[PDB]
Amino acid sequence: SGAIYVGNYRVVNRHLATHNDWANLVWEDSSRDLLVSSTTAQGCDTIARCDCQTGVYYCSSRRKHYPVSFSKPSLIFVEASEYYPARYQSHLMLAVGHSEPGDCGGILRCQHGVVGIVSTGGNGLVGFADVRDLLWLDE
Ligand SMILES: CSc1cscc1CC(=O)N1CCC[C@H](C(N)=O)C1
Ligand SMILES: [Zn+2]
Repeated sequence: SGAIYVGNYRVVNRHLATHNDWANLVWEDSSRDLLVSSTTAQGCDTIARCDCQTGVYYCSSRRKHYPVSFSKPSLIFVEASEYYPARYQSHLMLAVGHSEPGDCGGILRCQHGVVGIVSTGGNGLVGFADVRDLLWLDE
């Protein structure tokens, strides 16, 4: 679990969104596993606006932060689930690192701010849904 709180927005994995998130829906994209809902309170997370390929992510299955080198956001295959059929997920960045299903929502950050959130994983790899291209989160 986990979310990014920037201004009057809350960004979560689309497959983990609540009834409240869907009733206060701003934007969602199944191909990216992202959903953004409105909030009444203000958020203060800085979103990175960069092309960084190194950072640190939170891993709740280990209660630890891990430094990682990660790929550029791209289309990558992902297998089925009670959530999605086998398909390609866009805007996905991969790193060598530990992750389990409950790890989705953990934030990935570089020196510039929030890069994205844990969204996929398996076989010693972890995947992050990029948020750096969503320029409207700041306006
Ligand atoms: C960090 S997720 C994870 C680690 S080991 C097994 C997993 C599961 C995983 O990758 N899923 C299942 C939940 C929906 C995800 C998606 N974004 O399509 C795909
Ligand atoms: Zn950066």
